[PDB]
Amino acid sequence: GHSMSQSNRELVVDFLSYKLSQKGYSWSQFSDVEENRTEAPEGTESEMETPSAINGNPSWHLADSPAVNGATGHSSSLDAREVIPMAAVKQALREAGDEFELRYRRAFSDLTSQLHITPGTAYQSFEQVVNELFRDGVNWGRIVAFFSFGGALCVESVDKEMQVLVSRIAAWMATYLNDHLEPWIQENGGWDTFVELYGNNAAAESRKGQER
Repeated sequence: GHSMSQSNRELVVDFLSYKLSQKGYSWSQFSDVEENRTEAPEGTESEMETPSAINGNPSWHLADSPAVNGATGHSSSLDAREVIPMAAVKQALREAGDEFELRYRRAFSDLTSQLHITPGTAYQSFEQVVNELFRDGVNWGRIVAFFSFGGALCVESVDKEMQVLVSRIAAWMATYLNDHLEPWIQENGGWDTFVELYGNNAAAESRKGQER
């Protein structure tokens, strides 16, 4: 975030436009300008608190090594799950979204037992999808699933030729996320921590996120 960029109002839309850009795009190229908006300013939220204490990514998943290779080149970091661009608002969402995207390809995932594409595509649908993410407020597990519960489904409707779910969900999510979910995530450490704890298990893995 910078001041009026809205990393949350840009992340939610990025996950949707990304899941569709895979092979189901329809609105992401049509116009891509559903009112950028620009509500009142906010605090700042530059990085977090310790910008000088976030270096040395984990091995990959199951850290089980003497910790000694020769860190001195991007070739040692590769393009695997160990990159540090800045915030990873796309890299982290791409990893969690790719796993649910290929799994939701079945068109019969938990999305149908958690939504079933109710006839109330209006606020009735957005109210249900958001209510499930709001059940815990900002759970690092629910936030990740919600992105696919409202963004992976949008891929199915776009293929059926409707634009009523992707346009409602993308317009509703970007509205609710900006409504009062923007500061709530940056304050409760929503996706921001989800990438740190899941992108730094060797550091602590949600073990020292309440001591410093």
